[PDB]
Amino acid sequence: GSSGSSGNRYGPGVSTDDITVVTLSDVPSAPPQNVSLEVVNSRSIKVSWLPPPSGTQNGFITGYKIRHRKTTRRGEMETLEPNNLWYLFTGLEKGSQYSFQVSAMTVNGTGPPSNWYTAETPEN
Repeated sequence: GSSGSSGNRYGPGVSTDDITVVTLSDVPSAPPQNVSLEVVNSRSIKVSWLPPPSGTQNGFITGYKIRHRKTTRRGEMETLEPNNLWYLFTGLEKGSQYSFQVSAMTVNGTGPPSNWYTAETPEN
């Protein structure tokens, strides 16, 4: 700490300021509940589920997203049913494996999915 310094010569210095995304979202911050699987028949399966708690979801749940997967080359399929909180998939095969997933949907958009629950059909 003393008085003794010598300024330096001129120097360059870039400058810029871009705009960042500051949009607000009303999407949920938690997966659905009561997400289980139950094989009714060899080529039939009923998937049930329920909406999130009255604390995470902001918008009044409008519907739900459903995505099933098949044990074969890429070729999934998305589907949603606002009617009820259950979807029965019929037309599957035997000794196969299928997976599903439920996602809460709000007035804003689709919420985060839950664990990938898998289910196998009864050989007989």
